[PDB]
Amino acid sequence: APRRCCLGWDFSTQQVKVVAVDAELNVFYEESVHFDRDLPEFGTQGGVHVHKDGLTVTSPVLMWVQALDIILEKMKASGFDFSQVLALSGAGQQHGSIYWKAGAQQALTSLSPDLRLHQQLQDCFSISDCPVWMDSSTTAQCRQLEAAVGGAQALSCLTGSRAYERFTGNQIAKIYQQNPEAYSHTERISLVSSFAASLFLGSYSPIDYSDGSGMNLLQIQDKVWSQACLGACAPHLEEKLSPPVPSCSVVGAISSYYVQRYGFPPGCKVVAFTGDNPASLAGMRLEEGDIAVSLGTSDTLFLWLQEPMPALEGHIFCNPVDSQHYMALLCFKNGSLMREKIRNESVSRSWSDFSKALQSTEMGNGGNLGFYFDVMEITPEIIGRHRFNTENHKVAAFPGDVEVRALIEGQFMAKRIHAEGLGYRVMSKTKILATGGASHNREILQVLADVFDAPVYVIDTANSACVGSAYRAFHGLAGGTDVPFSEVVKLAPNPRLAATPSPGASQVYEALLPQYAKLEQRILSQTR
Ligand SMILES: O=C(CO)[C@@H](O)[C@H](O)CO
Repeated sequence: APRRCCLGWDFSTQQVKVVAVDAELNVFYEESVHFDRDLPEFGTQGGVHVHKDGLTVTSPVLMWVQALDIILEKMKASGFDFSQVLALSGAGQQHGSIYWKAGAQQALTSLSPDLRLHQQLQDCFSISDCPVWMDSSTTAQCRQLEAAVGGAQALSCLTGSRAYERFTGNQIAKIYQQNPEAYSHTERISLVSSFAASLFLGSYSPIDYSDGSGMNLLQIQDKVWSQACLGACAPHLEEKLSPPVPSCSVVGAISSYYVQRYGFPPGCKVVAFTGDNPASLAGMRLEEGDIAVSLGTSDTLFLWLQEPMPALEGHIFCNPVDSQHYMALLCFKNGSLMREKIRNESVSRSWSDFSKALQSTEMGNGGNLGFYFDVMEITPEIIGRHRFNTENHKVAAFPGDVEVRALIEGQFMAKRIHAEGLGYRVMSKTKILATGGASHNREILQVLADVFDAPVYVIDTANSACVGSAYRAFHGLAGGTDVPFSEVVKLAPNPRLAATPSPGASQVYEALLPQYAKLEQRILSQTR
């Protein structure tokens, strides 16, 4: 059998990564270009420039273009067989934007295979330093956007999110306000995802519905740009964005540039690029009723949503593997640092003793409940440690083992309560995917399984955006919108079952979840 494959790209904050996935849906090749290490002339740290104000965070667009030259030439030098690539897709670090100068599409459509991309596109950008997801300098544009469309809730119902500083519309509004000459000289605005797709097409790619939802611009229901949001951000913005498309769209064939320079087959299809979190959702193969918990410095919840309920917290996006439905992200600032601090304070400085504390305590923790927010939390907006005993009295401390369970049960009950607030419901078919450092702890995943009353599976997500992108490319080849994504990726490696809810978990948490939710509201009302 000749080995056919799809490429899955990731234009990330710190690097450009690629995976090659074969027709049996196995990864057989991976490569990357690290920005600080491989393009040090740009002077980035973590792939970005943090500006003097401590809020403006950007990346040079030509660094991303040049990184693509380096990685393609690094693949060629390793003997990678580009003639086997049937299709490609990719992921882009979300929210980041690219501003193409007037006349740049002529340079894209007239690329010569004798030259590199960086050389040929060096004068194509009206903005050299692109805002990225880490930028937090647009608070005034956020408040202006919300006020213009009738408020924070009105903006979320419409776009799936209230105004967030990193969301593209607020960044576009600042560039227009502070550099109106460069904005007037911009013919096209892309996301990192659609910018990367444009490079492979040798023409402008549209923005997909899923990454297009991370801008405070797209009407997530109607799948059209909100005229009110467009007008409140910057003038003539719709023509600079172009109509958005379903994520499972063949946006074109690969440019002849890649055919002639690297030996891609002329029939290689470019499937629309999407955001890195939507691509990881595809990579993890979430379906209706499923949830993914990414445990790390920040804890991230990925939800499948048939019918969303946009809120002042979280982000609802159009679903990348099912354009009729949605997905959501909920981010928790107090993640792995709290779990480490509580371990070090309450048990021996090891994860084994943390697990023994969970093994030596009952489900429900005897009615002892805890909230652990040493840094200001996002979901919800609370700071401090708040402990309550079985009589709902506020207490100064717990015994060490009770503390460990109060943290872990509390953190997972909060994820369930906040997911449910966005319209998520546990179903009979529900599978929980857990990833990150803490997913290596069986006792922690047992609490997660017990709290949701659903089985927990463990998966490696180091390349989930790359892998999800290659799956999405295969879905485009296997029939696209005519076939379900889930049927295409049935052949992919299955995740390992790590825990199933204990008998009686349902009875314990059905009574305790509403009490935890009421205590959260009590702490919140004491803040205002
Ligand atoms: O801003 C977000 C999500 O809203 C980050 O996860 C970036 O997508 C990472 O590149």
